[PDB]
Amino acid sequence: MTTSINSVVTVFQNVFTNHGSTLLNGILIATTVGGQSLVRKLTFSCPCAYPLNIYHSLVFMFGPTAALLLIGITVNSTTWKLAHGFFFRVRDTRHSWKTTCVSWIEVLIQSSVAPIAWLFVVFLDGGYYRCYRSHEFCLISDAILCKNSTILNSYASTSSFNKISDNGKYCPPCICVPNPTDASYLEAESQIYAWGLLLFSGVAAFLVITCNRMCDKYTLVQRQYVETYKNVETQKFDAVAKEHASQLAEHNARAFFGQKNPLFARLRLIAAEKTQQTMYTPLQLWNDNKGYRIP
Amino acid sequence: MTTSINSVVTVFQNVFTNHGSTLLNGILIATTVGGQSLVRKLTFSCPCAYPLNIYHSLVFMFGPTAALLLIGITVNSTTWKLAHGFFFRVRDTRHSWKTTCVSWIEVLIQSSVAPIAWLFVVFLDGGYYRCYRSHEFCLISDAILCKNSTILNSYASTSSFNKISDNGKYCPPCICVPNPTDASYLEAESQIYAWGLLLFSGVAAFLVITCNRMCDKYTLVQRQYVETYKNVETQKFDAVAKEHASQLAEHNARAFFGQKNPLFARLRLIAAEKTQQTMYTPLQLWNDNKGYRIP
Amino acid sequence: MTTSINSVVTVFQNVFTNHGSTLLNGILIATTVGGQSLVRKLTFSCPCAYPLNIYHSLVFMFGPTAALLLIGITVNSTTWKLAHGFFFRVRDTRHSWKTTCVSWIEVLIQSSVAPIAWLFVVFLDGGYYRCYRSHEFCLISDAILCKNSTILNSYASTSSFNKISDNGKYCPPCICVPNPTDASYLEAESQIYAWGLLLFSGVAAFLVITCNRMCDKYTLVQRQYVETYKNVETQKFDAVAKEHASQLAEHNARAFFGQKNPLFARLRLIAAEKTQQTMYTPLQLWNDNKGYRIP
Amino acid sequence: NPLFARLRLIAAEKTQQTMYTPLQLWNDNKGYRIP
Repeated sequence: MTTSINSVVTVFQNVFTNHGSTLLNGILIATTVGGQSLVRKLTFSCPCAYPLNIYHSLVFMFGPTAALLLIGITVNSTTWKLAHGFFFRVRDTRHSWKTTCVSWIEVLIQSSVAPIAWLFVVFLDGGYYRCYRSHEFCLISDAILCKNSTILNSYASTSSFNKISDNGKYCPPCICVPNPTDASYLEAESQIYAWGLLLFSGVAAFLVITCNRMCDKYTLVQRQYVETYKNVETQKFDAVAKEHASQLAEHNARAFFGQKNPLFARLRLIAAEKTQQTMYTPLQLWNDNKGYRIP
Repeated sequence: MTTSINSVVTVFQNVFTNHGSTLLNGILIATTVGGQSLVRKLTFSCPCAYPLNIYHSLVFMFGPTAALLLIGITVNSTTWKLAHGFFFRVRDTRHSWKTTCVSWIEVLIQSSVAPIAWLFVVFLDGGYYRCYRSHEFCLISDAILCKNSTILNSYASTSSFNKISDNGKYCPPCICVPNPTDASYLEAESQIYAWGLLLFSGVAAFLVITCNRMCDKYTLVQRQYVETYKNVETQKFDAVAKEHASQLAEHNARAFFGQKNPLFARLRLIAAEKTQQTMYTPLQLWNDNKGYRIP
Repeated sequence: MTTSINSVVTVFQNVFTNHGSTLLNGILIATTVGGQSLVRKLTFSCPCAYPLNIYHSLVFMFGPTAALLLIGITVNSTTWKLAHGFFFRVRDTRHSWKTTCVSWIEVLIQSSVAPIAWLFVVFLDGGYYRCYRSHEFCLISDAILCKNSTILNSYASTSSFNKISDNGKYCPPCICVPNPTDASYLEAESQIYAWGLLLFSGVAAFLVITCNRMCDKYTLVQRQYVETYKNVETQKFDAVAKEHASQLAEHNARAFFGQKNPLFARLRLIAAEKTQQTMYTPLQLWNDNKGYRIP
Repeated sequence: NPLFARLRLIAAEKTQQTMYTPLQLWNDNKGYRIP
């Protein structure tokens, strides 16, 4: 199933080079799927225990989701433009409660793209979901008794049998390997939960990013121009900041080997803005407010 | 069947580099078919259950169709030019009810190219359709009884046989693997449904895109010039918007390190227009209406 | 498990080329993981002794952590800017007690990135943690008696058996290889401790580097400009120092084959500074204080 | 450019400050604080 999902990686590399909502993290998601298909070639360590099988399945599922959710927050620039130095903002430059929640849900969804994709990848594998209800099916309270004292584990594996003892309640190696009828049943149960999660996330994400492209105040040419102007001023401003710091570092380095902007400007110079005026991306709005009235 | 359909992918790469209706998504469709032939090299997980086999077949068929239909909507530009910010259009700039349905059916067909192609690819495989009426043939109500309690599954697989028990009503492994006579019969049943769907879609699509190239008001040289002018102004306008935002970001970045267009224009600047006048693609029609009378 | 974690190395090479806190050591960490996956292909020497198994496991875990912690200190520049020549600083140029602890915790966390990653890599292997409680499970006080005199080791391996003698308290080869039920149990115990450590470190590191990006005085554009100015003056100052020493070495080399700056400046020229004034990175603050008043 | 800028942009000035020729003095007073 590795080369199949790698071909799917090439397909959605073509997708994340075509379009989407944004594309700041489309490089990393396809590399995660294309590398962790080959990880899933060597997985399901899948212990033979009552609590540790649920732990090794539940942690291994809902752990990298939280990890990639945290990475999708922290790498995403806009949340830092919301909350880089939230304590020491000069007052009334932090903007609102309603708009900051819209930006918060924006960065949450742009973050949560990648963990939903990873969850769909592993649920789409016949993997750690069989390692979950392979436990939860096996009637395992006698293996609680078997692991109260490991002498019972030894004499349940060796003296009494394992699959001949499939009558009552079971001790371990049903856990690490089930019946292949049960294994295939629960494997495709994982496949249908995988596609149900993917289709639910796709429909809900389509509906949300449509309802924030259909309730958008600006319209499609005006929105493409605001996005082009945003994407050019947050590069041209950085190029001018770099050459300004480079000249003032040139002169201050020459200043040493020849011996022998208030917070209001640096805070109106920061986005997560209102889009209610003809000017926007509040470098413009600061510039209209204070000096240098027009360019 | 993988390299065969990959050769078909190369053939229809030549086709989608020759002609068609449009070619904005012809790159991705051939990559989907050429990668998911190799996906179909490793498929039919195909569970041994009464409801889950129909679920794992029906979801796996009609799920990626809806997913690629949603992708074919959202990637396609024209529907956003219909409905990017449909709430906050300045009134009477949204145009009609009849013309917007023509554009809606246009983006629906240009979307639905790729799911019909994917449906034909998987039906053309002997795949998840055998995984559908392999269930629906097998007389499976005794497997409902077998999966009311999995002890009956165990003693139907082990104690009683599976293919020696082909007399009455069946319990699982008929489901996961049928008789090869039945399998080949139902496989080519899937092949003839595949080609029936493809030929029906091809005839209907030919008839529709002919009846919207034969009921077209403009004629073939005038239509090729309107398409060339559209395809050059929605690139030249973006180049001028980029260099305009670049100059006004240059000057506004220099404006900060030296301290120490109403909605009517941005809405008549948007397509999904009437083609009833000598001017068209309503940047021209706006320009004829308001200032800068001729170029 | 080698190529899997090498694919993870490629993924987090993409991560450490995207973003983070800093990236001065992101080259070396991925090379450590990608090379020591292939080291872990040939590991668990794992002796058959009572004290030496715990020693060979505990030293091999908590040794390279201390080694990479020491390397992460010494390679990191900022701690030397705190304490290169701490004895012979001219007095009141060493700054405070509170701020130097903030820089100390900064260099401790930037150091401790790599040992936590290495600890997670080896705990994520089924490795030297099975080589720890494979000892601690095996009831080994009879192997203390067996290694009080190695004649008992010889007659415990040869005359009496090893796995037939799994009744009471055990002598060696249980240690070097346990029961595979126990081995897989304790292996996935190591996996869940691995992910628990990784998730705890990730949540705590996110919370700390957020609480020192949310309690930051400057804000995100001002902080990016201070970081750009810092990253350009500690290169432009070095280029001017190099060409100044090159001219004064040119002239002093010509000065020999033609025969036949107090400590205050060199100490205010050093960082780990206060960020309380409009000027910062105290080359600027020195320059404002003493001569060459402005550039 | 209001009349205040076009009037502090005009000489016959005081020479009492470190800046002079009152384009400089206007520039120090109002925006564009230093060159």
